[PDB]
Amino acid sequence: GSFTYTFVVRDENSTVYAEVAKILLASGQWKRLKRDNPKFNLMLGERNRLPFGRLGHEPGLVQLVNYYRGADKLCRKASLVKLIKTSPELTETCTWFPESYVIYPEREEFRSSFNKKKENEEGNVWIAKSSSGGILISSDATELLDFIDNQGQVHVIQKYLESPLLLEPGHRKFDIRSWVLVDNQYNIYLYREGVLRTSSEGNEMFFEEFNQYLVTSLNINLENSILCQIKEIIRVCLSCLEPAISTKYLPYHSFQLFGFDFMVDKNLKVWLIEVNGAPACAQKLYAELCKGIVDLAISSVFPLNENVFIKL
Ligand SMILES: Nc1ncnc2c1ncn2[C@@H]1O[C@H](COP(=O)(O)OP(=O)(O)O)[C@@H](O)[C@H]1O
Ligand SMILES: [Mg+2]
Ligand SMILES: [Mg+2]
Ligand SMILES: [Mg+2]
Repeated sequence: GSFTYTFVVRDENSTVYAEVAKILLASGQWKRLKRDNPKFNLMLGERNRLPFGRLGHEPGLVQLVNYYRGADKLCRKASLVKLIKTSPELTETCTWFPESYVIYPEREEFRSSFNKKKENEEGNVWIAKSSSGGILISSDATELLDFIDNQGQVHVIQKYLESPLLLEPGHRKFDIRSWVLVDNQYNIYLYREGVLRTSSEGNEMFFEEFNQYLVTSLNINLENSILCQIKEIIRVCLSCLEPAISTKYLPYHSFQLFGFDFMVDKNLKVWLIEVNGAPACAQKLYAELCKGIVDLAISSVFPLNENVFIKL
């Protein structure tokens, strides 16, 4: 026992891996090195284009990284579509994902699906969204398709939620931000603490005070409706990704923290918005969280001398 693991940091802008590098030395079993020192057990790397090529080569050196190469395939708005449209065991069972299309600055099935709604009298309000980049919430197809060419960024038109479930007082809108960790073995872990971001119609609601509104103002509960469904979309998007990201054969390990973003309507339904690959958190959590990313994700590979997570 009593080993001394190494590690480097190639992303300092990251507040989440800034807090871990702190808890890391917080056990004196670790030691940071130079940004370009190959001799590492762990690498807290950059948000974009991480050099997964120089990993696994050092002999007798096992390396864990905080990103799963290719999980951008779930974090790219665009790619998020291609992925669900492709996936057979999903495209059918997919009722929680706004019909979206990627217009090449497709666009065909767009209008074709736009008319069918204009000709059946019903909501026909969409929203234009950028890949990694501006947005627009229109109803005139052409007033959009002719607006994604002025951007030249390849966007995605998505069904806008006309009937959102609001909050009282203030009668404001909101979205929930989950937090999922996936270690080297591939065990999903949902951090019990989520967070609501709201506006005027903003604050920051927490699962405790939020579950309040869902009963003493409403007729239901936080897990008897929402959590049940969230714990599914998540489980499904990841299980559909497992094949293209499994490091089961590469010469190194990797884990990652994802940030799911959902929306609920008056019908009480839950929809998925986006998934974040390098999501940050809330200042009242950076502590209880970052400790998990080391308890569950890190020390699971590199041992040490010696209720917050759900495994889907
Ligand atoms: N499909 C949608 N329907 C209704 N509202 C949406 C939809 N997608 C996103 N939103 C709203 O947009 C907000 C998020 O904007 P955001 O994604 O943070 O812009 P950006 O991606 O540039 O940071 C959320 O609060 C949510 O209410
Ligand atoms: Mg990887
Ligand atoms: Mg990560
Ligand atoms: Mg192991």
